[PDB]
Amino acid sequence: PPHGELQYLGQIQHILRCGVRKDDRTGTGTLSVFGMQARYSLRDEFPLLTTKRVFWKGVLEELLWFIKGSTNAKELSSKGVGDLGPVYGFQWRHFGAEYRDMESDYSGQGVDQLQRVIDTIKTNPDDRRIIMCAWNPRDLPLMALPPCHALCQFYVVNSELSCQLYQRSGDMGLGVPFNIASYALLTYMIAHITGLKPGDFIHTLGDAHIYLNHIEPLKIQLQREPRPFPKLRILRKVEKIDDFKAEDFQIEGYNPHPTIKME
Amino acid sequence: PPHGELQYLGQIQHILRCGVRKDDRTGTGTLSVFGMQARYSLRDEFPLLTTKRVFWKGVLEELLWFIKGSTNAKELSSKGVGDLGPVYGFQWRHFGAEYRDMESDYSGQGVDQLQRVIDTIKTNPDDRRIIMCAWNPRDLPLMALPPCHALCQFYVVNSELSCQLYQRSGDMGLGVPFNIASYALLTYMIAHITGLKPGDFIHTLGDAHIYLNHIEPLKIQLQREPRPFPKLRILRKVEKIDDFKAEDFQIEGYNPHPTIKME
Repeated sequence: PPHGELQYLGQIQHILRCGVRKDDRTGTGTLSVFGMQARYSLRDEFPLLTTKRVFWKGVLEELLWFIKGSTNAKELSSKGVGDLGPVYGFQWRHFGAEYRDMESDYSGQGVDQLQRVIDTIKTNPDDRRIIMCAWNPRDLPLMALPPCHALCQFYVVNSELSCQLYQRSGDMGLGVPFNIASYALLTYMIAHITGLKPGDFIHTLGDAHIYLNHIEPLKIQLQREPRPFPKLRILRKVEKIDDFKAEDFQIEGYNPHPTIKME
Repeated sequence: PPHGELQYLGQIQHILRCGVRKDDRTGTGTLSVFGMQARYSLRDEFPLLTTKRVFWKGVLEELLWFIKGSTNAKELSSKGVGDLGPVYGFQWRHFGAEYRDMESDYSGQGVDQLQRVIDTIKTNPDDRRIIMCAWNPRDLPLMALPPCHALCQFYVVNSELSCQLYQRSGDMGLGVPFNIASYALLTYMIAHITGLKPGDFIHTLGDAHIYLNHIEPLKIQLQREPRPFPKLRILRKVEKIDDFKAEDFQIEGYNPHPTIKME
């Protein structure tokens, strides 16, 4: 079967050829297509794109930072990759709780969406509601009951854990490759602690767009041939999602094309 | 280009051939595939499936019922197609409001997601947050901040309004054809009141499944060749979403194959 990365490259090509001009929130232009989806297998391989070197270090370190529930930018930068407000970390572990400061103790406050997902998987794997949501902090004060930016739906069958990420919008050049790796990793972690094997990672987008200044660099990435995806190994038996450490993970066989800078 | 309905038929075929056995909430079995998407054009045509006669009357009447905000089953059945609790209608127009009884006056109570969508479209068409959500009433008392069942994201570009429906799960045999028509109609209505032309309707699914007792009837539907989609006409200029009446709509050129009963 065809290499998974061909879906991404195909989507980039489609946007360049059929995308419509549309400005973002800051009046910056993009080429846009509404409604996209791709499926990346997680069975014996990890979807870390190869037509450009993906910043794996930033992916892994940022995810661990989210899982910590931290809202302190210093804790992330300290890792080489500062109150940020109610960001993903806080929303994932203390959903619904009122935000104070990055030092406040939110134990038992709000809903722990993440642990709930893990709890639901081990208490009722057939459940159709294993869903986790995240908002753009910016939208919270904007209106009553603002819509989420993204949602993760997990699915279990035949001892395999799959995940579908639906994002309101997707920055195809910069954000997508990074997020494919990010959520594929989250699925690997959750599958590990729940004794399941990773299945598929489905990435679905609303406004899939390419920023004008990324067009030239993307046209070049498209000339590159994907190399077999690497493998992600967890060289340690972990029991709680909170116990994972960067050292517990090891990417193997990652042979990417040169780094590509996107403005 | 290929008839749009071929996506649905193709998805049915894929589930029958690759779907995995999985039980629903009641222990009833299904053939399931996680992660699906299809795109139906709404430009000069309406996606009312033809490989089986779809219950258009029920679609149109149910949608008008939702838009009314009604929670009285009698109001719908009276149309030939009774407190139901906080169902879609109530959630769409009084989102967040505490439910009492189908007679209570909820004016100004809760968030009117529907009108907000319409308001956002006419005040900022580029917005990436034109989202509306709905929950299964059943999940509300179940836990704090339960996940939604479905969400509608609208998108505007070049004077065309598109909509993407993401559903936690999809009953491929019974619910999907009906819902494709339902949300395609909603997009037509919203586009009409906002002076935009209908663009695309994107249907995305989490657990896309076929109930065991529908397999045989679906295998037969698959032997049928789709006929050109009909057209939906709005023979009246309407200004508010609440003013639409069943008579305002007229399906033309609908030449479907015989009705197919699904248990």
